[PDB]
Amino acid sequence: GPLGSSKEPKSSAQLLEDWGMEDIDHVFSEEDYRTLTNYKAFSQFVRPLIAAKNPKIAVSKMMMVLGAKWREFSTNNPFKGSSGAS
Repeated sequence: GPLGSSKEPKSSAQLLEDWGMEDIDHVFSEEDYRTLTNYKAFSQFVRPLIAAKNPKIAVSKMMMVLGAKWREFSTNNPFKGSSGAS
C-alpha cells in the first residue's frame, strides 16, 4: 500500500506541540500575506509573537518554528506574487 513516509511534514505548530509548547492562535491572513513578503519582515513580527506564548523556549527550537512558519505562510498564501505576479 502507498504509505508515503514523507507526505505530512511537521509544521511549526506540530514542532512546537512536539516539544510540549503552545503556539500563537493567530492566523496568517490575506493582509499578512501581502505585507510579510520576505522572511526578515516575517521574523521581526512572528519571533516576538511566538515568544509571547513561549518565552522560555530554546532559540534553536524557535528558529525551527520561524522557519517552518515562513514555509506554512508561503504555503497557505494565495498571493504567489505580492504585487501581482511571481
